[PDB]
Amino acid sequence: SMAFLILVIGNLHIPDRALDIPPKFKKLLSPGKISQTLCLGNLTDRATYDYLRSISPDLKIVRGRMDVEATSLPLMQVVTHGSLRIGFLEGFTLVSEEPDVLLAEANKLDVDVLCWAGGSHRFECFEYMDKFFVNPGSATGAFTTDWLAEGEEVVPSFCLMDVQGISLTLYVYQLRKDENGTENVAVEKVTYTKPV
Repeated sequence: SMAFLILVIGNLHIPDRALDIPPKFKKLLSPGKISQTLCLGNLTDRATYDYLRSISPDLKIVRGRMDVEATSLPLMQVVTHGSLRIGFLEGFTLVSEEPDVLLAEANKLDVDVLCWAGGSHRFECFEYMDKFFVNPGSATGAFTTDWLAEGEEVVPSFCLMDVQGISLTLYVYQLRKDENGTENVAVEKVTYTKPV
């Protein structure tokens, strides 16, 4: 009955880009499932901070470029779970088509798993050079200033991670909108195992 999931969340941009975390996501982040929250920055306001604090007993936050009066937030953070070191930062200009730049940040923090909050607000993950890279997207679906494909809009998302030993299971939660305004939570699972 122990909480066992790590919430990875970021790029909320409340209130300047978005007003709220979607109610369908708040339902999923109810008390007692999440053991730790990694927040990758850009909250930005106090109400949003207080809400994230309420999700879990262990909130670890890094500073985003829009968290302007946030001197008490570190620019990077590293948590250890099982045999894995998990580092994170806002890293808003990091991109997966330049994976060596992400790798250099992972080697700098010296971690197995690197989470970053790329400014494109697209969820993605990939494995590279025996490491795992995770961008949770924007949990509010905040607009991006990056280049979107023609019919593309930002998809609200966050991730939950289950770490056991050298293995990490990642669940991504996306609020996908249909052509008719309807929407639904869509879940996908990804697995990473650190090579021996």
